[PDB]
Amino acid sequence: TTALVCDNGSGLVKAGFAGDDAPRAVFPSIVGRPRHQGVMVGMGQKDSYVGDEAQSKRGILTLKYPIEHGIITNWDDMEKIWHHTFYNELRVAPEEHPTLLTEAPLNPKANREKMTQIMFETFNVPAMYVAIQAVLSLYASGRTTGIVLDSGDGVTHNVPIYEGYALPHAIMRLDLAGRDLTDYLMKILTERGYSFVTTAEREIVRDIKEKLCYVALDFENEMATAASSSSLEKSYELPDGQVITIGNERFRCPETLFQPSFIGMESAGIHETTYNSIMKCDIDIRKDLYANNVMSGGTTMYPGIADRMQKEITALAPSTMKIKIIAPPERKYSVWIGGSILASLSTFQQMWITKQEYDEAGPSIVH
Amino acid sequence: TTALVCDNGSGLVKAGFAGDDAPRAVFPSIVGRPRHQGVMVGMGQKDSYVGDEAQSKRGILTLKYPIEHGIITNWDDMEKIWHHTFYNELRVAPEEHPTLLTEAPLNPKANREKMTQIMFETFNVPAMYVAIQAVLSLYASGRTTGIVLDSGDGVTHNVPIYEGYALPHAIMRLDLAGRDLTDYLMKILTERGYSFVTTAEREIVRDIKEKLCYVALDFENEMATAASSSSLEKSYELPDGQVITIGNERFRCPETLFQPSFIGMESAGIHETTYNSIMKCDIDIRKDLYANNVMSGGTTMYPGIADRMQKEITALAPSTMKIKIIAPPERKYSVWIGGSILASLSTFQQMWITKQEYDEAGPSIVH
Ligand SMILES: Nc1ncnc2c1ncn2[C@@H]1O[C@H](COP(=O)(O)OP(=O)(O)O)[C@@H](O)[C@H]1O
Ligand SMILES: Nc1ncnc2c1ncn2[C@@H]1O[C@H](COP(=O)(O)OP(=O)(O)O)[C@@H](O)[C@H]1O
Ligand SMILES: [Mg+2]
Ligand SMILES: [Mg+2]
Repeated sequence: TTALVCDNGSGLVKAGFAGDDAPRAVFPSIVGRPRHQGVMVGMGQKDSYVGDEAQSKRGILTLKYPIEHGIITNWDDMEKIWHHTFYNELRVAPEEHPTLLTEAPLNPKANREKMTQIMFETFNVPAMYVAIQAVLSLYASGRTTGIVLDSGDGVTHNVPIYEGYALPHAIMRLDLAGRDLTDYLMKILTERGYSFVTTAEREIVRDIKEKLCYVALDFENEMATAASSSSLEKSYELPDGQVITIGNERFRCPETLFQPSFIGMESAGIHETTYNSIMKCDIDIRKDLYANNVMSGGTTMYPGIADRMQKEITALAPSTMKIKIIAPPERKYSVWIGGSILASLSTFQQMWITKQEYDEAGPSIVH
Repeated sequence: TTALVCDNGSGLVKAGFAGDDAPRAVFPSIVGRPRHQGVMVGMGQKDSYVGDEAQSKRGILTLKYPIEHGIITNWDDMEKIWHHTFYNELRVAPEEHPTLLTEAPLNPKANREKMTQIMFETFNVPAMYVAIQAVLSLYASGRTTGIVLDSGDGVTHNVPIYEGYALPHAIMRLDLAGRDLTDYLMKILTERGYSFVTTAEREIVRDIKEKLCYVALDFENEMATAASSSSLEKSYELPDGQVITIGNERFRCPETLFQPSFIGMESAGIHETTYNSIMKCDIDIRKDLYANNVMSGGTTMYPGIADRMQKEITALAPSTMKIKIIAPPERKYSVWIGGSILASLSTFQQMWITKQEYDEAGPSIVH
């Protein structure tokens, strides 16, 4: 039989059967209602378009992201996410395969029960396991020690794990990135005349957040060469034909990740949450959290990541401490390659959630 | 029995049975009373002459177009238009056929109501639907996206539709074309000494507006070769036997369509109403409003369009944006071939206004 690794990604939900190297389906999670008068006869339309189709029919719909600060807004849209994914993307019956689901490292209750229960009664899954996204990135990297940085649009997390136990008193949740980085980029993109106010227009901002934005080596010195008239500015092209040229704001927006003063929020940067979680761990283990710092999520692919984070930590940490930050190719699919490695392993398969146990004990013993 | 497609044109009402060729009866809406005393007695002639006998017996009558600025002058003449077409052209019973009527995109309330209500109570049709004249040209052209140009004597319109929704905030109505081009032609025909002024006499001007006039490619450069002593004159023959030679004024009159300062009205050319409506639409859709510009109506049958319109848009439009214009053969009957395609389709017959529903709720829910 076949098993399915399905990641409830922040962006960028990822789905694909076990092995060999990639998700079969990746999509930007948006659901979109029709916001204008439909005058055509027929009409040949869907009641609501999900992604990909909601990313090829922008501006005639009203985009609704179904996950907001790590909570899924309603299961009415969520069941349609699931159904769409299984039937017209993966092309599989849920009863066919035991599944693998992902969750958040720090989340409220009740969100793992309600998921497990609704998916068991609605889609009639035969067995299930639900993993937090951070744990899976250890399997992908081949590590069993380290602080895990799982960063997606828009909840990041900072989890310390040591061979092979979790440190409860050192776990930090930042709501700092990344949809708020999108929202900030749109707010400092107003300075260059072309505005992108609406929900639909925000997706275009995300494409300029991917490609053109970059993290610097040091803020003060990038501000210095920005003052120079020699152009380091980059020209983006807009679907109507227009060319938008951004320069200084290009490195100002991502710098927010190490300087939350741009949002003005009271929370501290990835720099300091790394230090403050390490300096709340036991003395012996602090040695091996340094050099096993493991990054993940699509948002960590910027040029100055990890060597900004490195240079800043090496300055605050004691003299001659060995610090190297683990940055593998294609981090956006790291989590999925984790799940892929995990569910194939012998043998405590007999620690999963299964229909027979669910029949007697329901959605209890899930945390 | 079989549905009847009758389009309440701007000009130029068109009427014809369900498909597939062209309307059975077309006439330019004129009613005309006899303006001189009767002396032969009896006398075998009507109280007011309808077409086509009112276009042969010109000069003994006072011609009155009943559709003025898109408003119908009174239902006394309108009911007579209807009665004359159904009885004395088509030879059809209104009680027998579900009918299909058209109206304008932006026009005053309650002129679609009062029309629908009078046609149900006077002619006792069994079912009816009222379509805006522009939407039907999409079905005829075989597309479902684009800005629709329905241009007739005396009201043109600019409606943007995107697969298959309509933008309420982007609809532009010009009262500029075509009867004011007729009036301008009549004022510059005085320039060659022919004093043409009367209501009847205006019709002959309309025929010279069709055949002899031509749209240029660049005004200043068409004026340049006009400035050479060599002829630009074309010779028209007039019913009394006279030969009229127009040349210079020949390209001056149609140019009014892109140069409305010739009339002196504050409104801007089809060029600029296209651009200003497209750049009032949301960013993503703007790409496909370009290159799916769809022309229609008899007044667009000048050979110098669409490449005047093309060259003008290409001058204002951003670089690298493709511009193509959808312009079929026989554009005057585009709308009618639309109506034929529409009313023949299943299953939207149960979205028509039917006699039972009209009896139940009167002239409500028409829009
Ligand atoms: N090259 C890139 N540079 C910066 N951000 C990127 C890049 N590619 C993708 N992203 C970001 O990755 C985000 C998706 O995060 P995701 O990987 O889904 O997080 P997670 O798996 O933890 O939920 C997107 O919202 C997008 O902005
Ligand atoms: N070859 C032509 N060149 C220019 N004008 C034309 C030509 N053929 C017809 N027309 C014009 O078309 C007008 C009718 O427009 P029409 O298409 O009937 O308006 P509508 O679309 O709103 O019903 C007439 O008044 C006539 O002057
Ligand atoms: Mg994550
Ligand atoms: Mg028309």
